[PDB]
Amino acid sequence: IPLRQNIASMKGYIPGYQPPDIASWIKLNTNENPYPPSPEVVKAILEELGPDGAALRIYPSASSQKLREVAGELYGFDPSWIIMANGSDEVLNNLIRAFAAEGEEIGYVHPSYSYYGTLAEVQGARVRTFGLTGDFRIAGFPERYEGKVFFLTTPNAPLGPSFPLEYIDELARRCAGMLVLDETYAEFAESNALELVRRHENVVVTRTLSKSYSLAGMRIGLAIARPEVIAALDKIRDHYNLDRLAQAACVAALRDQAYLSECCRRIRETREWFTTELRSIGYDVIPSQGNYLFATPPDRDGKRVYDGLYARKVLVRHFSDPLLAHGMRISIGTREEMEQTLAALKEIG
Amino acid sequence: IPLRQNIASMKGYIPGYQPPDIASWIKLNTNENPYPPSPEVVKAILEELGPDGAALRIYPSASSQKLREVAGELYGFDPSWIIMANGSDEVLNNLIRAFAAEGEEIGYVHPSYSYYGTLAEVQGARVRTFGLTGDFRIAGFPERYEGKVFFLTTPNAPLGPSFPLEYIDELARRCAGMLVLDETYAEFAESNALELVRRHENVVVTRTLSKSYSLAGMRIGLAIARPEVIAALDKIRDHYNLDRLAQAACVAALRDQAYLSECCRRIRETREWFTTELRSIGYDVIPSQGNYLFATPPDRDGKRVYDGLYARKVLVRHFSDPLLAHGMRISIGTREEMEQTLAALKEIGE
Ligand SMILES: [Mg+2]
Repeated sequence: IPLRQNIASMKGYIPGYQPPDIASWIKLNTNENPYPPSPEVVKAILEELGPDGAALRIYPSASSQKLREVAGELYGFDPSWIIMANGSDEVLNNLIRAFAAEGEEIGYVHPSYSYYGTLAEVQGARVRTFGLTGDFRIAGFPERYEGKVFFLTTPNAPLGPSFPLEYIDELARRCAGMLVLDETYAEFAESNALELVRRHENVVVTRTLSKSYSLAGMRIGLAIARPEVIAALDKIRDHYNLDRLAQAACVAALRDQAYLSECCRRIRETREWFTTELRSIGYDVIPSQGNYLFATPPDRDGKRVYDGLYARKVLVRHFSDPLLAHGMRISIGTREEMEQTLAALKEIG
Repeated sequence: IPLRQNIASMKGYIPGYQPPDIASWIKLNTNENPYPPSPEVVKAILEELGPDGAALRIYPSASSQKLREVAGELYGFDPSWIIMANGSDEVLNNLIRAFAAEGEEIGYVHPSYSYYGTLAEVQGARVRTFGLTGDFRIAGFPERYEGKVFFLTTPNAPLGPSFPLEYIDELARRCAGMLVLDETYAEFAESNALELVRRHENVVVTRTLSKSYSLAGMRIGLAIARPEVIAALDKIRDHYNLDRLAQAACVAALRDQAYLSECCRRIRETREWFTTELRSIGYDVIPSQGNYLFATPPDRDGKRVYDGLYARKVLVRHFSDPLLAHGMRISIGTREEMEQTLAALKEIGE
């Protein structure tokens, strides 16, 4: 039978290419953490699983309230300002379902997370994108944006820069609707915008454990917003959105801030070292606040270099988007992996 | 807060009541399996996790293709006719998003899974429910149902009976939109309706490992439908909807059919024994094809019995709905737990 027209017409999300066999590869294409999650996460999962996995026959916590209390203490927010999710894509999706009816508009920055658009298409919401200027400010933003939701990836991926808090504050005041600050990479930056959730009423911040907590293999994320917004999101989400092992992992991960800090320290160290090394062989590198770098070879032939890396079993991300085709987004792996990647880049020339 | 009107006005799903500390309780309120999952599942999870959880830093299989291949071999369907999900609620939700635009209608049986309505409310779809007749057929069903999606829980929960394949076939032919056969409890039944996915084009079957495979704490579900339907559902779901441990568990669970069969056999045996014992003390028990029973005491005071069980640390499910208030839905636990429950029921009856 007939699907909704928009569902029939839309094209599914197109991820970056990745070969099925990646065992013998240095994988730097999806911004995954180079280090394992906290040893406390492993213990927590094993302890929840038990000797025969009997605990898995019982439904998990629908509320994930214990996760909200731990997250609440970490960020300094009452638990009613927090909601857990099976990865942050879930909250992005539900924010659209909560605020944008079919036909209404949502917006975001080009380039950023193209999936914001895919989610809009499923809802039937219209999409409007805005580009960035040389000094990384939104170009052509109206006096007042009337879209129902605006998604700002901050720090911005794939480019890397963060937006000054005062500038995001301005954007919040100019948005008639909701401003969603996607802070997927904020743990790698020198600052974040959590304070804006308190300063305004239309600001929402999303976080995920996929990048900074080395749990991309698990789907754990959250959103921080005014209680009224969280209340609406709680009615929309599936009553059971996080399994028992994910809940055990989440609490352990958030509690081990020492490990998180050490991992982020090491990644930032490698990021800055690699930035200088790339520039030493003629590459243009955008200063980054995330766990990746957008680099452009001297000849601006990003695909040529991507092919050279692929031939050497090094996988990075290359965008066909004309705006980004000149370079590539390289995730920051272990220092050893980046030394090998640099060696390959030198051979490629 | 500028919320869509339907979102602002809707009431969030209201689950059955359950106390925080029930470690010393006999829990029979959410149809959870009384037995642990397959030992192969525990092994699979341990292997994927590894000694340091290093594998968890890498994203899972976005496609879950391996799971579809295993499920395909189990059910006799090409993998293109299958889609995996983080619990079947996810596929129920996406079926609504795929076929019912705001303002359009979806329907289901009263009583069944009220969450079908909650999901419809989020979408902004209208909801129409139909009651059942004495012979377990849908009362007042139109000659042709025009709703975009009709959800049929089969076996039906909370009542228990499965709808005969022949009758579901009739419903498929009478539905102008999609007919979704929620087979959450089919592994406990004598038969199922998988064949209808092949016979018709508008039929979809959902399954979950939450009840029959003892993995309610690791929500893994799936849907079987024509490739074109699966294709649409694949564009709607999040690219990463199942974690690495869940993918490991799913393959192991589906492959251990011996364990599944044994668990289902033990549950069916306890179910039938308990059914007989309840009738012997005056209860009316609807013949069930699931892992639960809808039982009504001789005095038709289900809430009194529920309260009596609660006082004795036995938790079942009681519905305030006038149609179901006289009885209760009792999940099937271990034989020992049901003997204790029977003893409690006899005392409450006296
Ligand atoms: Mg006594």
